[PDB]
Amino acid sequence: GLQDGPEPTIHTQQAYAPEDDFTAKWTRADARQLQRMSDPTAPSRENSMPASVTMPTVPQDFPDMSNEQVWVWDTWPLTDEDANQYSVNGWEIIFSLVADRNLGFDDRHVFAKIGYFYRPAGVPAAERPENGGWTYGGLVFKEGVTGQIFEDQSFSHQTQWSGSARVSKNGEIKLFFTDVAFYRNSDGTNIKPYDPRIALSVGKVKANKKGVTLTGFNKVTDLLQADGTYYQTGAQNEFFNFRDPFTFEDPAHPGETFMVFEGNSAMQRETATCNEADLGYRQGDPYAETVDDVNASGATYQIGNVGLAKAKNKQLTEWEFLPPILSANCVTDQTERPQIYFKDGKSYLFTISHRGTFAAGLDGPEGVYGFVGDGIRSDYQPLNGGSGLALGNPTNLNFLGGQPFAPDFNQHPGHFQAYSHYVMPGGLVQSFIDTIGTHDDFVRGGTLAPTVKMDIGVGGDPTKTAVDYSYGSEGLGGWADIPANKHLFTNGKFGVAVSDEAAQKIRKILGSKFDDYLDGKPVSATVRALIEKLLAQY
Repeated sequence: GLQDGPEPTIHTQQAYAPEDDFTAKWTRADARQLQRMSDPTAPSRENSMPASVTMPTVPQDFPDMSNEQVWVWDTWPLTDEDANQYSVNGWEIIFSLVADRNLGFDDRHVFAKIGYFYRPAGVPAAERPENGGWTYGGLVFKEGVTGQIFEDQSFSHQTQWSGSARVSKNGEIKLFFTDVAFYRNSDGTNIKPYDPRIALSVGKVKANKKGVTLTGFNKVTDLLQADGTYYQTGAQNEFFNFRDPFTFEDPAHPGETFMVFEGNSAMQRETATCNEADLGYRQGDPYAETVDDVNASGATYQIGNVGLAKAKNKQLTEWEFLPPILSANCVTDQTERPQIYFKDGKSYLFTISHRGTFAAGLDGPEGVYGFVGDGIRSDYQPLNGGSGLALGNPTNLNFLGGQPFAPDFNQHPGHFQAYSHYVMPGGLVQSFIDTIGTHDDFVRGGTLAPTVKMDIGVGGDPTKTAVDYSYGSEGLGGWADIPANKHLFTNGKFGVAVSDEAAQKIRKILGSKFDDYLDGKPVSATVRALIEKLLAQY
């Protein structure tokens, strides 16, 4: 089912030490598989990509998760070191980038802030309200708080961009995020390059029957900024990328904490070049390109990477950069929102990309790209025939992609239906809606899509994925469904996390005395003791 074209690069999946210098390449040969997989006969507005790596089509009539109070996009759950997703004292809690609803959706980026939502834990998606039943908790940070780390306080804009959030047994949250300062003249041009930093702020859940309040988030710690040897700086490129921290423990390195994030390869913009390994052709392939032709094409302006860092202390307040784990030199500008997902002894690196960010001569859908190997640093194999595509928006590659604010006349109306996807336990994938519709009849989202299900490692082949069209309604699950598979129960320094099954059992056994404990009511020493004993057992 492939059109003729270059063969994909041979990747070994071999693991290296996290501290080693090996950087895997998503090569031009790999990326050209995306065109081979496309159906050249697909007519106007129909999907040309294979159904197994295409997201189910989102309906244009979607609910809004915030009742249109805010625009919502990149969202993340509360996680542990294994990326399990958490409720705290009976409440699922998510963090989202939000922007005031009065803004044009495309102006959201320079006015972005982190907000949070919550909803009752343990309700199946089909039994929740249509819009997911989330309550908007408001903004995480008081005005001015995130400005604290910037030496240069003359910024014109100051935003919070994407990250992740780690929960502790005491209900504490370590919020890893991208803290960004812009320095713009009134006409929108730069005084100097913007300043995105990877940052941490600690806070805490305060929950009762009425809902969730977040406390703390008073102090921001500056963790990392682009260095210029591994990750491109503003001096190297005014519009360099550096964002989106995701932390985790690697099963192969217990007791250590790592982070991945988006960067660019550390080359001066104007002198950046690609080499034979970036091109990745098998020697002799009649479809091979020359290094000189690619370097002359403009492709050298697309040099995205995925970075790795390691924590130097238990508090996760000090980090050291490690060499990049994946580069996309002359393939894409932007390997966004990287995460590492562990399954069957493999490291899966998932990232998100736009169609328009592909380099000259390359093309692919908006959506999820992924890579598998034997270690967090490995010679990663891009998924699905070496293409890298795991979950693309429906897309006709035979027609121009257009833009989310200006759809192309001949393009699939779901081309921009989903972005900033995030892969959850069991291969569930949550994403936000950007645009759905045709050139004369489209709408912007700014709310979450239905959660979908991607099966990872089909037919015993770890390099293959397939969309589960039996999930929900022809692949579409619950709107804004970000389910917790672990449940933290915590009060006054005591805390334990339990499974779905355990949580149900505990609630049945304790009945009403548990509800009072979780409402923060006074309980007798005897009741406190029996709750803590039952929790400790599970």
